[PDB]
Amino acid sequence: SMNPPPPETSNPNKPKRQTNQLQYLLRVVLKTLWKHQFAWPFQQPVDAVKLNLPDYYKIIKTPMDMGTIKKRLENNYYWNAQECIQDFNTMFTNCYIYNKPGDDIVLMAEALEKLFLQKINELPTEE
Ligand SMILES: O=C1CN(C(=O)c2cncc(-c3ccccc3)c2)c2ccccc2N1
Ligand code: NA
Repeated sequence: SMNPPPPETSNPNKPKRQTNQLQYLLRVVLKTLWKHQFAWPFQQPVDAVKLNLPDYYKIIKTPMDMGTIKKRLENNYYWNAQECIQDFNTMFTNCYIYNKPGDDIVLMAEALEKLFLQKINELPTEE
């Protein structure tokens, strides 16, 4: 069994910026989700070998996880906040697509997503 290479977290080719919104995404949004009791399954790429999920990467072709997002934010990978918001949403969507409603992992994603929406609602206007 084999995992795919993880999503990139640096690309010197890719233009990048710091914005007030990106700083909020790290200091408030990622911080908040990372420390939550339900964060752990989402803190690194899904390890389909260890978890014995050989179909995971046959189903999920756009993987994303908070370990990747954390590294992207700490490296200033992004140009804008919407790229990073999209990453979070990809992560949640992957969980909902792969798993059944009401599975514990889905409950975990839902709790994290509730907090994500709460924080995103007060994203600052750009400086
Ligand atoms: O989307 C996924 C990927 N996944 C995990 O990432 C994962 C990794 N660590 C822990 C959990 C987890 C935590 C509590 C309850 C059930 C699963 C899940 C997982 C593992 C096993 C069975 C189903 C899934 N579904
Ligand atoms: Na599903």
